[PDB]
Order: sequence, then C-alpha cells, then structure tokens
Amino acid sequence: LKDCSVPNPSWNKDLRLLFDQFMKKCEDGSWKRLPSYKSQAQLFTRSFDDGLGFEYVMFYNDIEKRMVCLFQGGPYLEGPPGFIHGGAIATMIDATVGMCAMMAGGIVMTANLNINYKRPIPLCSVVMINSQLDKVEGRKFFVSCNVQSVDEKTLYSEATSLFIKL
Amino acid sequence: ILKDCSVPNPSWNKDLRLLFDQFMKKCEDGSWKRLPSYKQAQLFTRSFDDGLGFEYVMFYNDIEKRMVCLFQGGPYLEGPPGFIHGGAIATMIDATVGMCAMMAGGIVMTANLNINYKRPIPLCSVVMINSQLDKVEGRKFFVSCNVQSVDEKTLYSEATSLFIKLN
Repeated sequence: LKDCSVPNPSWNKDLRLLFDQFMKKCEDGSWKRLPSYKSQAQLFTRSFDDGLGFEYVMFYNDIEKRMVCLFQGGPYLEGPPGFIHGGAIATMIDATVGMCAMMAGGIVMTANLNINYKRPIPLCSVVMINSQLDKVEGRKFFVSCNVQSVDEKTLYSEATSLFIKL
Repeated sequence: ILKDCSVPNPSWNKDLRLLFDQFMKKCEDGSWKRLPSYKQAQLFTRSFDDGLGFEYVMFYNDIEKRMVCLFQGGPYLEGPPGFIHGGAIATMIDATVGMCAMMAGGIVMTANLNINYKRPIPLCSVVMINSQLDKVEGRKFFVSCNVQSVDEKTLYSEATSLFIKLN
C-alpha cells in the first residue's frame, strides 16, 4: 500500500515548498490532502516510476469546491524538445478537474475538455493547477482551471470542462 | 540506429494489424505515407514498453492534408476502471492533429485543444483517429479530428484544435 501523494526523493524544491504550505492549510480542516494509491491495468498518472513521469499531490477545499494539484512533470513527459507534451498537460488538467467534479458529484463521465495553452511548460517544472466547480445544472458539472507557476506570475494554460453524472 | 516503433510488434491486436495492412496498401500509389516514430528526456508517447502504453502508427496524405492515427491504448493508460484515461485520449489526439499541422506547414505549438468525449474507450481497444487540416490563416493552423472504432460504427470522440507556427 503506497501513497504517491507524499514526498519522495524526486520532488523538486518548489514542489516541497508548496506541499508544506498546503499541509499547513489543512490544519484547520478547510483543506484536505488526497492520498493517491498504487490485470495489468494501472492509473495512467501513476504508471511511471518516481520522478520519471507525473509527480503530484491534490488538495481539496470542500467549501470552496476547489481542487489544487501540485504537479512536477518528469523527463518522460517530453513533447517539443525541452517542454512538457500538450497531452501530458491535458492529462493533469483532466485528472484535476475530474477529481474536482467527482468530489462534488460522485462518479461522473468527462464530456468536454477545452484547453488554452498560453505558454509552454519547461520539462521538470513545478506548476499549480487550480480548479474550481463553477456551476451545477442537473447532472452537468462545469469545472474550470488554470495552470500557473509557483509564484503565480506565469499563466501556462487555462481550461474549461464538463462532466456528466452517470 | 534508432528503432522505428510505428510498426507491428507482438502486443498489436489483430484488428490493429488488419487496419495497418489496409493503410500500408493505401501507401502503394504514394498518396499515403507511413510516418516512422523513434525512441533523460523521452517522447511522452514512446515512453512505455511494448503493449503497456501507447501503441500507434500514423499515416499522412499530403494532398488531402490529412493524418490518420491507428491507436491501441494499453493497460497503463487507464483512467476510469476498464477505460482509457481522458488524458491519454487527449494525448493521441494532440499527437495526431499536431503532426498533421507540422507535416503540412512546419514546426508548430499547440494553442487550443477542444475535445468532446462522446463514449468512453475500453482499455486495450483499437481506434482510428482521423484528422484534417481545415484551414490556415497566417500562422494559425486549424485542425479537427474524430476518434472511431476500427469498423467506424462507433464514434468515441471529436475534437477541434489550433496550432501556431513558430517563428
């Protein structure tokens, strides 16, 4: 029984810093860290050995209906030379907005994902994916997110998504 | 000396092999061409051992500005239990539409990807991604695609995209 959403040696200084900061936010119970555990099937985002692929941890604020994913993209996520593949970014966006929708609505299927890639993300960077449930209409759950640098000054990507309650 | 990965290996299901054969036949007259794919930093879509991750091959038709990707998603691409992660589907879509733009007009970067998922794709299934360069306005390349079953009776996903040519 391994929880992948706690530090391991591959974690960069920036990821560790934000992790500590969000763990502090959990102290009053407004935020909560989500564990991420790991016939051949494996969750895509946890299918790389430590450091090589997706390194991440999600924190959830139920009152705000907000899911923040701290994400460090490893060398096997390359697309354009030196940058994280558009698909890998989309994968972490999907994972974050999808978990946000699931916390609010239970089991849901992804219906639409619409991503604006504003600036390319350097390989081995740490980014913060801030997602939020924007509205619920019957069985429709609308979630948006941003992907930003640790200092919040660089906006890498923005996305909207729609999930449907099964 | 790099191994071309866009060819059959023992992990390939028979329906993928049959469709591969059909597209190799379409290459006969030169209209279509199979794209070699080769493998620190590694191309995301080639970072798994055979069969476990992305198994795919692209065929390009230059006169049509059309790119077809044959894709079999392995067990390590799971999202919802038993199905391909939406991110993995988005990855192969991005790979296909991005390569279509690149073969037509050169080095580009993804600017928008808008994916409608109509039906979930079972894990270890084979699909065909058919993409088309629809228009070009300056540095802007507009590419759309769909994702279907091999027999084309099931529509899994549709997408539009925007790529920007680098200066």
